[PDB]
Amino acid sequence: TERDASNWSTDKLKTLFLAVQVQNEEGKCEVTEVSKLDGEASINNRKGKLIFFYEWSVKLNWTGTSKSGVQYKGHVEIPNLSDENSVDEVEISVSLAKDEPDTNLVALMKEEGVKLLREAMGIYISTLKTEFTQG
Repeated sequence: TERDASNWSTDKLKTLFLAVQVQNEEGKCEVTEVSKLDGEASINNRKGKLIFFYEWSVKLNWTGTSKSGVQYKGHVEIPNLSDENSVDEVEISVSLAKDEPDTNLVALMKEEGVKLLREAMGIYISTLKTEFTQG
């Protein structure tokens, strides 16, 4: 039973989450605050037996402006989903534009925002495992 570097993740995932970038006012995005994956993450033996099964949920929020001239702050929350799979293909609770006239934007955020989270897998998998098994 090996532990996963959880502290390494929050630090990056949270920041990376506060790193949500914006594009055109037509399809822009801006982070407003990130909680962090709260729960228990764990990896199996390392040195070639290293696998990533985590059980935690993260809660964050964002803000995006639409060419329409409206700002909207949606919700993004992924429950106890394990990164044993693609973070992006994971189950995320997205709630943006549904209340505002961005609609088209939330879609892009689907390929950019939840995608950015794809990057979260980039560090979680790389930073944690590369460090734990030390390569």
